[PDB]
Amino acid sequence: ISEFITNSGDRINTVRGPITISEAGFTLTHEHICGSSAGFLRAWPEFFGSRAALVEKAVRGLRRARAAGVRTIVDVSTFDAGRDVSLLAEVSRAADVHIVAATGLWEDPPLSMRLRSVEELTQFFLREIQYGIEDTGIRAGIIKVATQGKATPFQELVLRAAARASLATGVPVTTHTFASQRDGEQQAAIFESEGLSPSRVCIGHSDDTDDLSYLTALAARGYLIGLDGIPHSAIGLEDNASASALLGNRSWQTRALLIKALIDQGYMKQILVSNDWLFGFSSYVTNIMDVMDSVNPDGMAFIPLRVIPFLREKGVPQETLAGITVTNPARFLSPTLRAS
Amino acid sequence: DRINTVRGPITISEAGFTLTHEHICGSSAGFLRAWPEFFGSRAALVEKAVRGLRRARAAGVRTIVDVSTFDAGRDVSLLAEVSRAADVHIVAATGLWEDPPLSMRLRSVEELTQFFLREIQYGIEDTGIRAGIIKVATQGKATPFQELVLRAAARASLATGVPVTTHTFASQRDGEQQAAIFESEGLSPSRVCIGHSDDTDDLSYLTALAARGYLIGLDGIPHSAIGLEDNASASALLGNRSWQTRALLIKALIDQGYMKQILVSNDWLFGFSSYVTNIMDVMDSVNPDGMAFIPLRVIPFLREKGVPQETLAGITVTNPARFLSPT
Ligand SMILES: C[C@H]1O[C@H](C)CC(O)(O)O1
Ligand SMILES: C[C@H]1O[C@H](C)CC(O)(O)O1
Ligand SMILES: [Zn+2]
Ligand SMILES: [Zn+2]
Ligand SMILES: [Zn+2]
Ligand SMILES: [Zn+2]
Repeated sequence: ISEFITNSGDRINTVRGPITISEAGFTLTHEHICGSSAGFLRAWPEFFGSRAALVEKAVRGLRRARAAGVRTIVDVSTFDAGRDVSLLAEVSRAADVHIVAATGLWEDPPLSMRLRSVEELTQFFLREIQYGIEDTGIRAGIIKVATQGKATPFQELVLRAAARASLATGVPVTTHTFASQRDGEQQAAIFESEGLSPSRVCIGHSDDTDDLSYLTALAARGYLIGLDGIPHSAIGLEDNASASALLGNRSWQTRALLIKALIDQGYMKQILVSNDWLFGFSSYVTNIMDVMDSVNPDGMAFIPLRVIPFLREKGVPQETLAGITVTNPARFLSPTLRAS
Repeated sequence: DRINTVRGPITISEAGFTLTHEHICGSSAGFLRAWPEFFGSRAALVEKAVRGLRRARAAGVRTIVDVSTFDAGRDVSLLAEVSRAADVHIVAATGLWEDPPLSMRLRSVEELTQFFLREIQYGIEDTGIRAGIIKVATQGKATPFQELVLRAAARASLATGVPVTTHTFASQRDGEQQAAIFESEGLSPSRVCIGHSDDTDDLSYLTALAARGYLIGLDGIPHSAIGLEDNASASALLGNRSWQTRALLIKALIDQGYMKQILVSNDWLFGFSSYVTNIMDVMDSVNPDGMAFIPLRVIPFLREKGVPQETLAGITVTNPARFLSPT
């Protein structure tokens, strides 16, 4: 009964305020409006044409995803990935797509973050969840962390601060990995040493690897498996070294068949799916957004328009795919009880 | 005849006593807006900076050059607020310092030139405030990216006439490589201040650069961890050379004939998030005068050493005006 009720119930924080779990609907759990650096969009909007051009591009892309069935995206851009929650709020209002914002730290923390203690980082993550991001009053609904191989000492502090902020607030944790180095195993160990439940943790970029034994072992432990870069592929771009390095030479079909593989092995309840798409991208080579748009014009609509029909004709039931894209994110994003 | 400040253009005569290398807040891009509680609050940081700049004003300072770049967390709206409430002119900087994020590190020399030009010719962010100086940095031999920054800085200077000021590891003679790259872009040494030059005792390094026409930034005079020997992080940052040793380098360059090429400053801050947490309190504990240290302590020290008042006025008024005036 309660799956049909939207006018009441517990709530998820978005850039427009709280929404009921029922209102979240079809949710992409790992996306970006703009992948940049702190302060960069405000200091150099002409890099993106203009701020107005970036807004219009993102609103059009979100409307395309909405027409394909998407109702919510989780923008997992952190402070150091150039998250501008005022941009997120504007595009969310114009496109009528819910956007959950993130705290945490990604791969490019400045000195003012890298010098901080685990206790200090915990306070910063709590600030963005409990008080608001900058002076906007927009509260983060997820904590994003990253490793690229064995964690640096600072990344260990970030992982522990994320776990502590998660336990204190009930909001979940989502991660960036070098999946080929099995990063999720060390991340899980650090999280478990802090007492975090695996059901509150998504191990991301997990479709970057073909090692099913690594994925199934984490899923068996209760971790959520983020198969979040399905359209990332440089097939056809083999002469472009920067695009090939970023997007890989594995096909979207290969990535999508990892979804089916985990389903077939009984782990559908542990899967989250996304595009890891962007509408602007300044933290890499200059032409990269144009290159990416050239091989995936559907943008964030790729999951509903391409991956769902592909898996359905492979025999995955529609209700299973709805469970992965609607119910699984709702359980993940719903805040659990705070500790104590 | 005009210099851009955070309150708009001023004439050269209005700059007066100028501190050429200072910071309202040494931070990181976006950090002051995302975590103002690190500084107590934004309001507390404003009040502290206004109290400190008012003290420097009472000691005779009329202008400071805030050489915080984008990646040092420059917030020009903060600079404007503090400048207005302390009635001290503040010149803002473009360029890049020692902590550029990916969105900067991945850019070409052409792209960096466009960004520096934007901040000088159009404005910083959406504020309309235009930079009056370009700040660059090396820490020993330049990285490939720092070479691009130095070249883009030279190109932006040649297009606008605003000068270039540098951060160096003086002990590794970085001013020589900076000079070489600047001259390979056709930049005139008289448009360049080689900063942190008081961090070294090698007078022959400094006089050779000045004999080539460079301005010499003796800009960290109160930086000293004397008395803080049990503090490893403060000692590493501030050094164990005394302020008197640094100040006597001013006299030495005057005595060697370079008074017209010396720029003096404190390299002080009112907030500081890019190092260890307690560093601002530690620094305030040994230099409560803050930015007033140059006028209150260094000027009388040099006067009693025999430096004429006209020479000290030339260093603190004439040289910054000549340096900051766009060519
Ligand atoms: C900023 C964004 O760009 C990449 C495509 C992937 C990421 O998720 O690591 O972050
Ligand atoms: C004092 C110390 O922090 C400042 C932000 C910059 C510096 O490089 O001048 O050194
Ligand atoms: Zn990532
Ligand atoms: Zn991502
Ligand atoms: Zn410096
Ligand atoms: Zn400085």
